[PDB]
Amino acid sequence: SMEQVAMELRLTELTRLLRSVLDQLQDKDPARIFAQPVSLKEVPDYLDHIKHPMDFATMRKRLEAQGYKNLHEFEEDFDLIIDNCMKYNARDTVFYRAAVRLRDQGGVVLRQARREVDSIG
Repeated sequence: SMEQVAMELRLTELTRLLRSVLDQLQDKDPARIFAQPVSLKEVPDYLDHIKHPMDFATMRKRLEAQGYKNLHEFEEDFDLIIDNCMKYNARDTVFYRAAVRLRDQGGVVLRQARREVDSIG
């Protein structure tokens, strides 16, 4: 149907906007602490602690399958990255501190992304 195609074009356009959001968020992690999933070879107990692991590569795979239907879904995944790190790691670690910084810096990017998604429909 033409309606199905128009909906598909909206999803494609959201995907393009989310890709730019994702790149901007990931620049706020220059140490690449959150680039890849936590290794279960190197942290074998990780899943006893963290029930829903997340990282920027896993988000990028979802994104390219047009797997985010809306900004809310994308933000949920970004929040997992931060929230998981702040539970597993103590306050006085480079990991926790990197999460705090990513959160604070990402807020700015997410604030405007929300206005753009609302604005462009």
